[PDB]
Amino acid sequence: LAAALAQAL
Ligand SMILES: *C(=O)c1ccc(-c2ccc(C(=O)OCC)cn2)nc1
Ligand SMILES: *NNC(=O)c1ccc(-c2ccc(C(N)=O)cn2)nc1
Ligand SMILES: Cc1cccc(C)c1
Ligand SMILES: Cc1cccc(C)c1
Ligand SMILES: Cc1cccc(C)c1
Ligand SMILES: Cc1cccc(C)c1
Ligand SMILES: Cc1cccc(C)c1
Repeated sequence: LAAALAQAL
């Protein structure tokens, strides 16, 4: 889940 968001950065 964290990675799914972190792609934004
Ligand atoms: C949420 O974005 C997210 C994405 C990917 C993963 C995840 C956990 C573990 C592996 C892995 O290769 O584990 C080897 C033990 C890959 N991806 N978790 C949360
Ligand atoms: N928000 N994330 C990024 O902007 C981001 C872009 C690219 C990469 C990345 C990581 C690792 C490789 C590699 N070839 O091992 C390439 N690009 N990370 C984050
Ligand atoms: C951070 C990241 C790695 C692999 C695939 C996705 C969608 C995101
Ligand atoms: C982010 C990442 C690196 C290496 C291997 C996996 C499955 C995921
Ligand atoms: C915004 C964010 C949360 C967790 C992990 C990373 C790399 C970024
Ligand atoms: C407020 C906000 C928007 C997009 C992405 C993040 C990590 C935060
Ligand atoms: C270019 C940029 C916008 C927002 C957040 C970061 C870390 C960089």
